[PDB]
Amino acid sequence: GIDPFTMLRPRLCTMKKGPSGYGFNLHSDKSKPGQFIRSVDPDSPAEASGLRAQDRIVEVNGVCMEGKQHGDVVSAIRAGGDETKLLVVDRETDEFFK
Repeated sequence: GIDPFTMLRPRLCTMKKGPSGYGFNLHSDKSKPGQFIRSVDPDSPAEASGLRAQDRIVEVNGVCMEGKQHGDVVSAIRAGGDETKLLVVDRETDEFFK
C-alpha cells in the first residue's frame, strides 16, 4: 500500500527573488483545486532549487493552504520578501496515473 521511495509526496522548493526573481509562471482557473505551475525557466532560481513546471502549489512562505485563490497565491509570493518558501506537488505522476 505504501510506496518505498514515493509516488506523489509533496516537494519543497526554496527560491530567492533577488535581481532574477523566480523565473517561473503560474496558471489557475477553478477555485477548488488550487494554483499550479504553467512554465519554468531553465537554470532559474526555481530550477536551481529543484522546481519543475506542472507542479501543484501547496504553500507560500510557510502558509500551507490547499485551494488558495489566484490573488491569494500571487500575494503570498509578494509577501515572501526575497526568500519564497514554496511547497509544490508532482504532476509528473499525476499524468502518469492518467
